[PDB]
Amino acid sequence: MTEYKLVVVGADGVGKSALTIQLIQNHFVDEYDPTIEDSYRKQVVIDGETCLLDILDTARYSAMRDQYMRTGEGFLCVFAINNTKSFEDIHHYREQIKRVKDSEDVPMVLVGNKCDLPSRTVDTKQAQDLARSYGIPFIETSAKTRQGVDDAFYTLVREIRKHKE
Ligand SMILES: Nc1nc2c(ncn2[C@@H]2O[C@H](COP(=O)(O)OP(=O)(O)O)[C@@H](O)[C@H]2O)c(=O)[nH]1
Ligand SMILES: [Mg+2]
Repeated sequence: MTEYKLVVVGADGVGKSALTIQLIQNHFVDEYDPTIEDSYRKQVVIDGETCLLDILDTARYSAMRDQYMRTGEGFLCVFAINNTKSFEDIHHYREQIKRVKDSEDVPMVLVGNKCDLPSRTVDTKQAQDLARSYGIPFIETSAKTRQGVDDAFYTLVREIRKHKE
């Protein structure tokens, strides 16, 4: 039973918790304490392959945190489409991941969340441009409506598979 270790990173309030819960528990969480960091596991079938997702929802001493940075195989870098600052913060996250992994080639997906909202300040092109700049996928999601939620997580799994060959 093959296991994939994922880490969800990004600025506070982007929807890291909501996304993880939406994937795992299949519901939208209205309020989840921002200070809580925890791991969640689920057995899933991705592209005909049954596997175990092991995801850390970051809030940012914890040995669990340390282990996931060390052993985690792929990172969701999350911003919100209505939060310019959060998009601006993305590069910070990437540099942290690069350092921890000691590698330019770490499996990652840029996720633009809250795309159910009209109040959009980060346009598709901007995020695609950044994604292409890093050579990673960009995926637009809504935790509230489930739009692209499995896609974001499954894409990252596919990024990991590439790295493993
Ligand atoms: N409209 C909308 N609200 C969202 C979405 N994702 C999260 N939220 C809300 O944004 C707030 C912060 O989300 P949370 O998951 O706690 O973000 P975190 O701090 O990054 O873990 C909460 O009020 C969530 O219900 C989404 O896709 N659409
Ligand atoms: Mg949270």
